[PDB]
Amino acid sequence: GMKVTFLGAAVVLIEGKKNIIIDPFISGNPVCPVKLEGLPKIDYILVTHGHGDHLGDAVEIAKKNDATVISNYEICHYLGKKGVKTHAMHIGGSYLFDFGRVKMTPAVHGSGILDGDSMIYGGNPSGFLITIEGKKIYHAGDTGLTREMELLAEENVDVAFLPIGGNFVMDVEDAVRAAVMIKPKKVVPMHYGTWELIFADVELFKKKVEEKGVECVILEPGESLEL
Amino acid sequence: GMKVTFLGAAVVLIEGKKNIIIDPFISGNPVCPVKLEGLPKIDYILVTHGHGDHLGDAVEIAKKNDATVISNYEICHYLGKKGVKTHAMHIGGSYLFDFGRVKMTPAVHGSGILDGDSMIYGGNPSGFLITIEGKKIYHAGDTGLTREMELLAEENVDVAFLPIGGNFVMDVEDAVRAAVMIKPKKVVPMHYGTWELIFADVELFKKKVEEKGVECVILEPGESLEL
Amino acid sequence: GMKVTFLGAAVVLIEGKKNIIIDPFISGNPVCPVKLEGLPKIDYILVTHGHGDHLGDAVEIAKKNDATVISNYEICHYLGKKGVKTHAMHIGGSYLFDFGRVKMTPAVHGSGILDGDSMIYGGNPSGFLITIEGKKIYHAGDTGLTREMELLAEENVDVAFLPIGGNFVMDVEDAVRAAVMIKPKKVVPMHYGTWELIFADVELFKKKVEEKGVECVILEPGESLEL
Ligand code: NI
Ligand code: NI
Ligand code: NI
Repeated sequence: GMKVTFLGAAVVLIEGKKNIIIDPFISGNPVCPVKLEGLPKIDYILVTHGHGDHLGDAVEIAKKNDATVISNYEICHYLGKKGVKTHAMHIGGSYLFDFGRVKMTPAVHGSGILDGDSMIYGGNPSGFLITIEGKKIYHAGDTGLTREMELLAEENVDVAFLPIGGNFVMDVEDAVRAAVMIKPKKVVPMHYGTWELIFADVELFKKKVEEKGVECVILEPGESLEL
Repeated sequence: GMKVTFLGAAVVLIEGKKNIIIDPFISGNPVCPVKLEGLPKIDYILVTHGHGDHLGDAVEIAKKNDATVISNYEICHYLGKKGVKTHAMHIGGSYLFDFGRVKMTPAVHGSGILDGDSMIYGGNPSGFLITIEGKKIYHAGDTGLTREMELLAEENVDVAFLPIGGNFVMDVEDAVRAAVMIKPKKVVPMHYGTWELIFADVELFKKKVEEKGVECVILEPGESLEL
Repeated sequence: GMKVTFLGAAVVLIEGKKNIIIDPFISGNPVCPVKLEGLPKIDYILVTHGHGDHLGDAVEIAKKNDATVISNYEICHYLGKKGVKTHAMHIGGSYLFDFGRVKMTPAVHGSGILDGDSMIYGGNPSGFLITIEGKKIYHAGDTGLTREMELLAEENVDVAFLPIGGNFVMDVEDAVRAAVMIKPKKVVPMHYGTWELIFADVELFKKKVEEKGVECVILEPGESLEL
């Protein structure tokens, strides 16, 4: 019975046999309810793409916990030069870890790593399909709407984390279209405005996505759900 | 009223409440009939990807007109260090501007920025779906045929600008397939071979696309249409 | 007549009226049974993406043979500064060469070029659809499962080279799904171990993909087929 906690932006913590965290943007994230010290022991870190507000505090968390970062080849190379342990993958690749299976999914987004004022190439953006104890979590990462999401329909995803922020990522309308393509058991909106207050827009997502027959669990940063 | 002018390569000028230009490759472009001075006042510049013949004169046009560049995060970061004002987006993201709505669409291509003799990462390539006064223009940018184009069918696009040059982008055969996926009211071919040695190709496209029930409006560089 | 030889990793040699090699990872490749000296005269070199185990010995082979490298714009720019002849293309673009037609196909993968310990942007990853004397060969490059593969069904591919290694690329299950999307007459697994074992993966692929009516030819590094 694992515990899945949303911590603002696109940060998702998964506590089970091991502890996994996705896109750990904690320090400098005004919507995140915890500090780095408030996180438990971290075994694995999943990074969807290179942008600063997803790559986040991965280096500091990896070193302090002796955790392995799971990401694409280019991101793992960049992190390797910082003395971070990594398990490289790429888009559409899967691997069976001790805790369960992780698969990188396609996404439509940039993956530039900002280092100083230089833009370093961090591969292509992704999502993650994670299979733990027969339960499937889909974290879309930063992405626009893409027909590749229809590949996840046969997976029967238990929970789908989709961005609804707009501008940099799907808005409410497209996120509803993604939710219908994927058809998960539940959908959690995230990255809703990249803002502290979104109540109007996130409720509009819940209303519209449930009209299409997909249950929406709104999790405020800090809140959890069980699987 | 709204005037849309094709200026060769992938250059598209849209004149209405505000003036916006897409992929402004003007100086250096031997098929572009106007110089930089022949352009009106520009409010916004849209860049689909980092390649020189699309990024073009964005820096100079922006500085002279105090215009804002709309492109992906990585391209806007590059332009920001040149002292250019930007509004960053990414693939599948939309935003409502004063003149209308802009949405970045997926493309299958590259997006390298050539700065001197170094290849800087300019994110992933895109197109643009612009909504102005209930009228929709689709500019595909440089792209190959992709199933993501089928997402635009429900938009009921009025004018679609598709490249047909081949080698770097779609050819005539594939561009006809894209038109049928998108089902726009009108389709304008662009980015065709330079030096005007390809009037046989554009006519073949017009013939082939209209056999599939899509009106084709051929525009020589300098010509326009209304919306 | 045509002799198509698989040389381990994703190395494919095509011998006809001209000699073409794809992703020439020879010298550092432990599974490749030949050395550079063991190759015949090479006329063209095709590179799917920038990763070292595919870009391989392209520079050295091109200079010795005075061969031309066909790849995306960013990869050809990188090779152009090494004094290598190139024909740049991009995703979805095709060109008719003397030996036949080459077309770049979409892929879901990174294309980072490692130069020293610096990651250079090498465009987006691709595959190649090659038409020689009315026969079609699809080399998927490194890629996950993508809905773009459905576009190749109408091509009626004679031989498809798909990766089945997992982790960095599609595993056996996903590779079967790709074969059903593409519907080639024959399919050849590659990039599997590439270590001799696991061999049971390759046998499982053969069994499963032939249940879907697609002939599977298992080529050991060194083995060939006529086309
Ligand atoms: Ni992002
Ligand atoms: Ni281009
Ligand atoms: Ni690779």
